[PDB]
Order: sequence, then structure tokens, then C-alpha cells
Amino acid sequence: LELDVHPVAGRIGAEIRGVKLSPDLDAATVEAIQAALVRHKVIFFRGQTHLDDQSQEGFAKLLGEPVAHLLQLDQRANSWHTDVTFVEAYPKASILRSVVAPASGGDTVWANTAAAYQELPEPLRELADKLWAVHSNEYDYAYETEHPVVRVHPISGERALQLGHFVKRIKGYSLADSQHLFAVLQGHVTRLENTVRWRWEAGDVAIWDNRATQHYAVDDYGTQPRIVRRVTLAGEVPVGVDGQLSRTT
Amino acid sequence: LELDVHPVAGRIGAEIRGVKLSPDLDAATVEAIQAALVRHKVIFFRGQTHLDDQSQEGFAKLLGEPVAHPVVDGTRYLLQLDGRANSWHTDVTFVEAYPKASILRSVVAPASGGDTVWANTAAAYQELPEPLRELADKLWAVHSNEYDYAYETEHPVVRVHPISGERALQLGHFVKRIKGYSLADSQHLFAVLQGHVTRLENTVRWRWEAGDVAIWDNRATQHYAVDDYGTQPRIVRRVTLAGEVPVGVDGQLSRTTRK
Amino acid sequence: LELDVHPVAGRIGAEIRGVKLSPDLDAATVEAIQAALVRHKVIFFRGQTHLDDQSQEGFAKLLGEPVAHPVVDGTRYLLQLDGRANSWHTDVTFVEAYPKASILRSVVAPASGGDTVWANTAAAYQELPEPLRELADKLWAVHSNEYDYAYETEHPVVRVHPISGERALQLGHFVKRIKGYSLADSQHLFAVLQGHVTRLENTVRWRWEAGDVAIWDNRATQHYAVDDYGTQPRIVRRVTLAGEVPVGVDGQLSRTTRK
Amino acid sequence: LELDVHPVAGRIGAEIRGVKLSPDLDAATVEAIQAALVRHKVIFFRGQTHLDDQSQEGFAKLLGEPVAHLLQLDQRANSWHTDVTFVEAYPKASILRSVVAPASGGDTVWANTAAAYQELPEPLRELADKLWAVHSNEYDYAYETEHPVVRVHPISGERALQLGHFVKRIKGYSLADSQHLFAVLQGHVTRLENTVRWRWEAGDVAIWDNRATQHYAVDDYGTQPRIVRRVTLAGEVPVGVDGQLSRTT
Ligand SMILES: [Fe+2]
Ligand SMILES: [Fe+2]
Ligand SMILES: [Fe+2]
Ligand SMILES: [Fe+2]
Repeated sequence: LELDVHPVAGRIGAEIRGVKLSPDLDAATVEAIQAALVRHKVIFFRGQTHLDDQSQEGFAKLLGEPVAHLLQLDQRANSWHTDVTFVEAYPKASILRSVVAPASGGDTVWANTAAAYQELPEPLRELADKLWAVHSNEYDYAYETEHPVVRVHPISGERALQLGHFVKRIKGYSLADSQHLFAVLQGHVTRLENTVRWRWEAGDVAIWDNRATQHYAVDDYGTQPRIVRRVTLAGEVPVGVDGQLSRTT
Repeated sequence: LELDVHPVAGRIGAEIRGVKLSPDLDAATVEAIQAALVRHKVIFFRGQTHLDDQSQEGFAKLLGEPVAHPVVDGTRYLLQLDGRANSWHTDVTFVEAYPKASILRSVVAPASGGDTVWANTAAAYQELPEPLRELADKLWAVHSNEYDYAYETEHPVVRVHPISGERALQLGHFVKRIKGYSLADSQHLFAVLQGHVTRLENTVRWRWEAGDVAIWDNRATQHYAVDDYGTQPRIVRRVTLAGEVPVGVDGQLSRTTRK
Repeated sequence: LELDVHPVAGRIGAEIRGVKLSPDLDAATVEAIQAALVRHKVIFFRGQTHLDDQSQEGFAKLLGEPVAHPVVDGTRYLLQLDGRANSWHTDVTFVEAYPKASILRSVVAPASGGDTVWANTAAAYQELPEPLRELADKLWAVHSNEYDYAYETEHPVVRVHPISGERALQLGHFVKRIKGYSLADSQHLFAVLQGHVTRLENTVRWRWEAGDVAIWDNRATQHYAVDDYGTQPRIVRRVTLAGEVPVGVDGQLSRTTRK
Repeated sequence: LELDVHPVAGRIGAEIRGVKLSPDLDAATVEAIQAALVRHKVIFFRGQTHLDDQSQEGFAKLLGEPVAHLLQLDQRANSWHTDVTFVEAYPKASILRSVVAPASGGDTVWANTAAAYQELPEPLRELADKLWAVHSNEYDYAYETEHPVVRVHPISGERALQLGHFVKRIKGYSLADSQHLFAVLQGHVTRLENTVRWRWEAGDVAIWDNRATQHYAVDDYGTQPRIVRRVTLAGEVPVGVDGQLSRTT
């Protein structure tokens, strides 16, 4: 199927039109969705007002096995992160529905961590390839794992930075050097060029490849009500450039 | 007059609908647009597909005295940007009285990428803890035209806005250094204050369509042109309006120091 | 009494000669040593090869009330450091009333490396431009005992010294964060102020010989033990003297917040 | 000859006793000096009060060809640098005599740039190996050259960071990334452990391997008089890990 896919930004994000999301889509719509997702890192479906907790949950299961910690968020995820990277097999994907949408503010921003890696000069990609980092849940908006800083993506084979606010430190370097190296690689992920911002409407859905993005939820809506609900899908164990695996410690 | 005003982001930015920009809008509509501008820092008008080089110029004049910098043919003041401003700045802060405002029109608009992001330098200011507001009040910076996408001047880091009375951070990528401080100290003080300006909360991103027009209060924003569109054509045209001499928290004024 | 005092570095540090440290020095010699200490921030006595665990302890008591922290046998208060403090700090700033002073003796001294460097936190303060003195006055930091080489407390960043009246930076590697600021802002404000403390100009390095003794005013220094000697034995023994509760620029006092 | 060599710090610097410096030392004393210099990166000779402008200059020539820009310094070199790295063939060595020595202050500090490199974790040495930097004389205390950040030392073969305040930027990286990477590699050079500080007496001489050190002159002596005089020796063209050479641009 060629679905109706309109890219949102130069280097990540696509709206998909003419698809009402259900627990009843057929393998072709589902696979096309899954390739749009790998290609564009985050995908959006508007006017999905027919959807409700249970359709979301049953629509989710069509794309892998759901995992706990359906989550409700209402306090606010404004730091750049990849969902649950303090566990070994952190989600492969998240599906997020807008239940209550603020009139101004309330946006969400995604960063493509594959392209982030691609744009690093070669010597700085070689070094990213050899680094590992400690993820902890000292930080949660809603455990200590070691992940390689470069995740070879189990399906595209695309390499992506595996970083974000869950990172406690880079293994094997002083405080000062871990901050400097994390600032470099991290500031490549959040470079504006590598991101896409979604202004939400009630009933909008977004689905992202957590193996290959970070995201941040803008806290600018003061006390306007904002409720979003999230389903995540279990993910594989991260494999680094040299084949080594993540290990929870 | 209450224009039909839809805020884009929590802290900056408003679309204005039902207004057809021309050299012939009445004083009232202009005043209301001036109020939206000061309040929202950047305002957007979609579907101005009737505008052209000359009407953009004539429309500009209704909001102040346009000024140049090499301009588009047929025009007195129009600067074309194409073949990129991907760097947080405030326009021409390397001169003493930098534009108070720029009016930008989309001529050619990439199918994907091509966006622009504005930051609310007055909100950046309000959010800093008192002691660091106090320090920002007391600093000065040298701006230069080394780093231009399209001269040295000394500006306070905090500009008292000549109409709102709101204080704003005055920084961006025209800054060579903070006057009075080592290089390491300059970079760390700059990095703190700048990082409030660009904090996502303080920004608004616009996706352009041919005929979109944006107007921003350059006294109280920085902006950034996102360079993600490859070789897709992107043509925008800009008119700037002459601005006043910035006045610091304690009345001091900027001074050009190389020309 | 004018002791025989030779300054080591331009801005901190003095060797004192012709004095044999004992539990039996007269009030005069002690007062003169107290004056050298406050003036020079760290003072050095070579060739105290007669000192031992007990005489070090007895000598300490002549300068204030010694305090502990697991101590050396035979002693009430003596801490042994060996098998390393290579990190700029001020002693035990994770407690509310941290030592005002430590007295350190070299027991075993590497043939090469093994040095120690002190920084004059009061000079670090004097050298900052007025506006950044003003900001440093207004800040507070949390110190913790996460990072120890040998509890959370809140200290002003500027301590008014209880005898000299000199203000000093109160920072070092016991600081977890600046209270009231993001992580990025804390690290940048910390990095600015710290970088004045350790600026080479403000420091003095000592090469140890067995029997060297150093005494520093812990209210107005940081120090650092240089880790360059490999597996060469290094044994030093330290006695700390109880200190007052730090008082900030505007009279506020530190408060322990976890124990 | 085993000369009388007493190391000053754990990882750089040695005083040499029982040697009066002259234009008349014999090849054995001179070679032993040259090996002490390569081994310990900086070497010091006390009580050389017999020395004067011309003996210095004639003692110098016994260790390579002198090069201009005998220099007099009196304003002050307090930034970490390697002498003349804005030229292609910057000095291999400097010889510095203390003419007037302040009573307190006035010290000098050297950093061993070889050991600095040695202590970097492997992946961060691999990346240093591939970097180049632009040296300029926008900064002089007393031209734009590209040097590799890692100089393979023409005699020891020891690799050393080639950095310092003459560096305008790292070639091939944004402003922000060049500052972050330079801070990392640079803060390894100036780590206290890698340095040695000399308190000068009138007539003290110091000679350093500029291929393998940086140094900084402490400005803490206010208006006390301080005069030192320096002779430098021409050096080879820097060769990087991969054999490429520096090029003045
Ligand atoms: Fe999340
Ligand atoms: Fe601009
Ligand atoms: Fe200590
Ligand atoms: Fe030099």
C-alpha cells in the first residue's frame, strides 16, 4: 500500500491521512504503518476522535506486545528523553493519544537520533561507536542500565544515538569529560534541524520509533488542562556497532 | 478593533486571520496589528498570495521607516534570502539602532523542512531567578558582523522595550563577547542567558506556505531559520523597519564602536 | 613578634622558619602563627622531624578544639591519608560548621610527585568584576558527602570570614548544586566561580619532605592533592580544628539539611 | 654519562646538578642533556649566574639552530601555550634564563603533552589522532597554520597533544563542538598531575621540549620586576599519526 503520507519536517516526521485507527486494520495497512514509522521516526494521525482507551490498547497490540512500566500523563515530560532507557529492553515504540488538548501550548517535539549520528563527522562517529552510558531512573516524569551510545537499529540497520535525560554518565571518563562528550552528542540530537514539533488537537495520535528518537513535551500551557495517554510496546535488547548488548546492573 | 487572533504557542506567537495586507489598510487595522505584535512578539498572516515585491514594501511603510543593510530589483529596501540563517539571532544587532521589526514573506516554500523558529527574549528575561536578572541588567556585549547569513556595537544585555516597558535579553549570534570578562567567563555567562532564550518553552516554530507573511518585534525576539530542506528551493523576502537606540535598565544607551 | 616569614607565591602561601612546633609553644608564637595563617592562607614549616602522632595532636590544641569525622591508634583525632584527594575542595563542607583549619604532616613522602596545591578563595572573590561579586553574594549551594577521599548542607557561596572580614568563595567538589537553578545553569555558574578559585595566580604548590607540616585556613582556601606518584608510598596525617557556622554577606547562616 | 638528575614532579620535570652551562660543553654532556630533555619534557639548572646574553646564545647553538620570531620578555605569558605554533616548523625547544626574579610570584608551569595523550581512554585517543586544529597569532604575548592535534614526536616516537591558546579552532566542527572537544583535550594537558611549577631564582635556567609541552607564566608578582630571556631552536615540521604534515595557510 502507498498510504497518504505527508512529511512534516525536512528530516523527520510525517502525517498519515485517510486511515481511521482501530483494533481491525489488516496486515497491509499495519505493515505500511510500520515502514512509515521506521522511515520517518515519528508519524501522526489527525481526527481520531472515535478512539478510546480500549481501541487504543487493541490498536496497539497490532504493532507488538504492550508493556506497563496504558499510562496516563497529566507531571510533564519537558526534558529530552527516550522512553524507559533505564531498563535493558526499553520500548520499541510509543503510541500517544491526545485526550485533552490545551488551546495554546502543549506541544511535543521529536528528534531523529539516526540523522543526529549520520551528521557527525566520521572521527566523532567512530568515538560514539565505542562509548557506553549509564541510564538511571533518578529522573522519572511518569534501576541502572548500561547502553552503548550507538544502537544499531534491529530493522533498518540504521545507527542512532542512544542518549537523553535518563543518562546518569558516560562510562569510563571523568565527570567533566562525560559532560563535555554528552553535550556534543546530545546537542546534535536536539539540533532544530533534526527535530519536528506537533501542535496537538483532541484526538490526534502520534506513534514514534523509540529506538531512533528522543522527544520533549513543552511545558507552556500553565494550568490549561492537558491529558495524554500512552501505550508502549516491548522492545529488543540494544545491540551496539560491535555487536555487544545492553546489561541492566 | 478586536482582530481575529489565534495564539500559536503558549508564550509567543499568534496567527491573525481575516486580514488582507496591503499598502491601503486603515490606521485602525494597523494599530491593532502593532498591539498584536508587541503582545505576541511574532504574528502570522496566511494566504497573502496577492502580495508582491511592491505591495510588501508599501505595506511595510505603514508600520515604520523601512531600511536596507544589496536589494531586490524594482525595490528600495527588499532583501532576498535564498541558495541560510540557521542560527539564533536578533536582526542586525551589530548596528546601533537595529530594526525594530522585520516583515518576511514566503515566495518559494519547500514541500518539507524550511521552517523558522522565534524566541521570546522578554519571557527569557522574566523567567531568570532575581539574582541573575540583576546580573543580566548590569552586563554589556559587543556585537559584530563577523557572523552574517544575508561594524561593532555595544549593547546592554537587557533592553527596556520602548513601548511595552518589558525587559528583554539582547544577545544572539551576533554577540562576539560579554564586555569585561575572560573568554571562558563570557562563554559561560552567554551560554546561561542564551539557553534561556532558546528554551523550547519560549519558542514558536512556523511551517511556511507560499504567501505566508511573518512580522516580528525584533526588540524582543531572536529567530532561527531551520536548515533541513536540502536543495529544495527556498525563497523568502524581508523588509526591516528602522529601530530606536536601545536603552538599558538604568537608562544607558548603545554606542557603535567600529564602522 | 616578627616570625621569620618567607612568602611562597605571589598571592598565597608562606614558609615560616626558625620555629619548632610543639605542645609547648608560648601564646605569643601561637598568636603570630594565627596572624600568618589568616594573612597567607596556608603556612609551611619544614624539618619538624621531632613531631609525632601525639605532639601533632597536642600542638593542634594550641590553635583550637580538634575534631574527628575512624582515627589513627594512640590518638583522639588523627586521620591518616594514604593507599587520594586529587580534587579541589575545602575540608568537610558537607557539615555545617566545617573545620576552620587543618594541620597536615608528612610522614612518608614520595621521591617524585606527591605535591599538594592550595587556592586562595578570598583572592578568587576580590578578582571577580563587581556584578559577579554581587551575584556570588546572593547565591547558595548544597554540599554533600557523596564525593569523599578520606549529610547535606547549605552554604552561601560567599563566606564573610569571622576574623579578617575578608569574603571568600565557598565551593569545591563537595558542592552537589547551586540552589535555585537548573542543572545546566548550576554547572555554568559553578564553573565560572570555581575557575577563579583554581586560577594558577591564586594557587600555591608544595613539594613535601618527611617532616614538612602545613596549616591552612579552611575558611578561605581550597586545596588539592596531586596524584602523580604511582605506587610510591605516601602517608600524611591530618588534624582538623572545629570551625564556626559560616555567615553570608547579609548575615544569613548555613543550615544542615540531611544527617 | 649519567648526569646528576633529580625529578621535580611525578610525571614531568627534572633538575640537573653539577653542570655549568657554556658554549663549551662536550658532545657527551650535550647528548645526555638532550636525552634528559626528551625523557623529562622540561629540565632545570640552578646557580647559572656566570651566564650572560652571549653564553646563552652560544650555549644554545650546541643544541640546534637558533630562530628569531634572543627574545626578551618583561607583557606576560599567562595562558597555556606551545611556543610559536602559528608557524609550520615551530621551535623544537626553548632555553630561558632568569635575569630578574621577583621575590614572591613569577613562577612558570609546564605540562607534559605526551602523558596528557597517554592517559586519554583509547576511543578518545583514536579521535585525537584524527583531529586537526588552526593555530593563529591573533593572541601573541611577545599567520595561520594547520596542525594535527596529535604530533608523533620525531625522536621518542611519543605521541603528544598539539594544542594551547594559539588554537583558533578545531577544523571541521561547529563553534560549539570545537570548544567542547578542545576543552576535553586541553583540560587533560593542564591537569595538575601532568604539570610542574618552577619558582625562579636569578640565574636559574629552564629548557623545554616544545614538541611535547605547553607552559604558562603565572602573573602574580604585580609590579615586582621580572625579566626573563629566551632562545628558541628551529623545529621539524609536525607529522601526525597517519604521517600527514602541518601546512601554513
Ligand atoms: Fe516519554
Ligand atoms: Fe534574521
Ligand atoms: Fe582536604
Ligand atoms: Fe612561551
